[PDB]
Amino acid sequence: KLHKEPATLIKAIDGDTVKLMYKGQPMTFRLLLVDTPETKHPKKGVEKYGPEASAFTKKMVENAKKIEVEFDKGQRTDKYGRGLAYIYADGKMVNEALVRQGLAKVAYVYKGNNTHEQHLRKSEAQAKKEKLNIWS
Ligand SMILES: Cc1cn([C@H]2C[C@H](OP(=O)(O)O)[C@@H](COP(=O)(O)O)O2)c(=O)[nH]c1=O
Ligand SMILES: [Ca+2]
Repeated sequence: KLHKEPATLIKAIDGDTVKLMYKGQPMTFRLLLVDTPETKHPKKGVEKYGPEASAFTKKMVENAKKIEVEFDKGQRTDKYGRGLAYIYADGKMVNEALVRQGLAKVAYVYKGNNTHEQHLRKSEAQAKKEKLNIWS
């Protein structure tokens, strides 16, 4: 079983990337198992719902009393040095909130980091059934 560790928000970067102070050092975290539309890469442009996904995450972590990070059992950092985790705001998983709202798709089931994959997939099916945002 995984365990949550406290962290402090530094800054929300976009829908799936946030900077947190973790174990006293600043670190960029990438949300496990999700993909929010891009808003900074010239390759994709400013994809549809990018701005909305960014606003959602930002609102969620900024308004939180408590932020927690939960590493999975596989690799803890990507090739860019970003921590790969499930992030919680007042006990609510940001990763799931995004999928449930149709603001992210379940993606990158990578290097044994899939503990909450089923949980996420269920939320995604529900957002799809409801034709929300990305699925509209
Ligand atoms: C979520 C996640 C993303 N990534 C990588 C894959 C992609 O690399 P490439 O940049 O080579 O495509 C990129 C997707 O993140 P972004 O959605 O921030 O771009 O980060 C991982 O390596 N592991 C992961 O668990
Ligand atoms: Ca993304």
